[PDB]
Amino acid sequence: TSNLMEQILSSDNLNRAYLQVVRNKGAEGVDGMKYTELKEHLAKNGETIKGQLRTRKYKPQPARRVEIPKPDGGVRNLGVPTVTDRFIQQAIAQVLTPIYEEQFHDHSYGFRPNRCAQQAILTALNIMNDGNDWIVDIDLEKFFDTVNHDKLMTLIGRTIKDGDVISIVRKYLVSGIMIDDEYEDSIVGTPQGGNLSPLLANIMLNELDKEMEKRGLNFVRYADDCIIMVGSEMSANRVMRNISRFIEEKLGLKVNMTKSKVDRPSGLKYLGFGFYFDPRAHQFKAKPHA
Amino acid sequence: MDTSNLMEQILSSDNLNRAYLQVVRNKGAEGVDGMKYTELKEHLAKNGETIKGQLRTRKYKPQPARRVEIPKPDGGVRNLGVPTVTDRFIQQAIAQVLTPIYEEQFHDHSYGFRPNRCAQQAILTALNIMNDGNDWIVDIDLEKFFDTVNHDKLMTLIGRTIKDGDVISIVRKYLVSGIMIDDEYEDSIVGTPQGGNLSPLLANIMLNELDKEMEKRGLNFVRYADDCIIMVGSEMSANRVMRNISRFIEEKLGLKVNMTKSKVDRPSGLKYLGFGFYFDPRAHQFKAKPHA
Ligand SMILES: [K+]
Ligand SMILES: [K+]
Repeated sequence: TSNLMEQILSSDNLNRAYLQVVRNKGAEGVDGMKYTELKEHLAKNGETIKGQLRTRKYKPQPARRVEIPKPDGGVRNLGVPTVTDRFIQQAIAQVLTPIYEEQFHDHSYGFRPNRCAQQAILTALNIMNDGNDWIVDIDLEKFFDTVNHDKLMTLIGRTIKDGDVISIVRKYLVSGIMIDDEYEDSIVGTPQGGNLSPLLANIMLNELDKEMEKRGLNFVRYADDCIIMVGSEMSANRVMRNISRFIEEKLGLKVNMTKSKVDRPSGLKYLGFGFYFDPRAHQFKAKPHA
Repeated sequence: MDTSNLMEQILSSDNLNRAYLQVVRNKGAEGVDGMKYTELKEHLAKNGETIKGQLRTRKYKPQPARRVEIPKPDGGVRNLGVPTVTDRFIQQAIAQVLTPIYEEQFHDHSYGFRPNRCAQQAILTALNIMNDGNDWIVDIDLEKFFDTVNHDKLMTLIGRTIKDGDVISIVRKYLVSGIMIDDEYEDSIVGTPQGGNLSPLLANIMLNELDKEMEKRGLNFVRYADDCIIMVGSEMSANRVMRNISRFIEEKLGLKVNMTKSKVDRPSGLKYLGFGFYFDPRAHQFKAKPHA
């Protein structure tokens, strides 16, 4: 992974990145450029953009902060990169994703190819129905509002040795990329925050998956939303204290001690799903909660 | 592969053990014999050797499926056929050797009751096809697969791949026992189906013929069990696809199309796998969410 930049900037990879970003649709960035204007924009400035990326002279535009009304009356915050930056981010992620997919845990389902929130629900249900119905529900503060940039780029540097890639990735951190949490409202759609930041979140949170796997804990995780499932409150209280302490001391993330809870499946809301026990089928099941 | 001696793999100690563990893990309602899933191990300890002897000699008689009416989240009832836990155990043992065979034949846009696949994946694939411009929905509605499928036609199709006569025999008998598709997924419910783990595979085998025909015609589609939607770019193209595919489904597959509920529609009027659809003008894309 010494010279990944030319792979990212290859004719095939950029052509695939353009087509994918056009298919993604999504709202506009601060420049107001819609997805239909990207082809003409790249036909005129594409080579200039490639040259700036090669020399670390490309200036990413700041993400546009938008407020999207939620179906429960509330509002959610979203940062929308320009369609040019979403194009570049997709080009970077097309190269970084195959590298990091072999590292990732099978119970991580957020923003990964061929994975979705419904799989996380069914996997959690199978674990609950095995007798692990004491839920350690650790609530984390927003990942990109709390993650340390230098700590995140250092961890990425353990796998990615191309300095030019490290540079452009860091510049996108400061641009304000974040995690589109539309999935929490049970809405199925294409995320609008670009295709780089969720991978960056999975890289850091993969450290939590590895720690939980070493401790033999059963879990599922979707982006920064994880639940751990154990067989008793005794083990649930111990896991709650050990994992939260690991998240803050080793990962540098922030645990919301007010929203975090030890619970049973009946009172659990996860990824927009509610859980209930079916006495006819003799099993816990899930469905979208109101 | 060589499918002439599959019954030996079905009745092997490891396959039956994995089948027993999976069925106990699935739990589910009881069959006509009233035997609970916690009573299977004792039952197999006593009669397991006899059962496999009967299965080896085509002398095992499956019990009929227990017909149950399940109330739905809001409104009417739901018909469900529950095999006995013993028959669920044998069906799982059969499916464990047949599923890897047919997984090599199945279309990538078939998502019902398949390993590492779920309804949300069908929704997202459909959304991507709609957002590419194919937002005219051919919403063909099929009568219940196992209420209309011809048993001879289905077994003849299975025999094209499976050459083991003992497997063909026990699978046909399970068709007669009344296995069917647990359509709990239509209510957006995520959970373990109760209709056994053999009938969904058998329905996918027959409907795989529909997938190959649609792929041959260059049609964009997603399918979940017997619930399929086809997406085209115009209404005139939607009417011709509706007439051609419905005729193919009935004349070439022997299944029955409900002409009343089938319709050519737009995404906003589509209810599919418990999801409704709508266009987001700020994101410039169709999206989906659980309908009321
Ligand atoms: K959580
Ligand atoms: K349909």
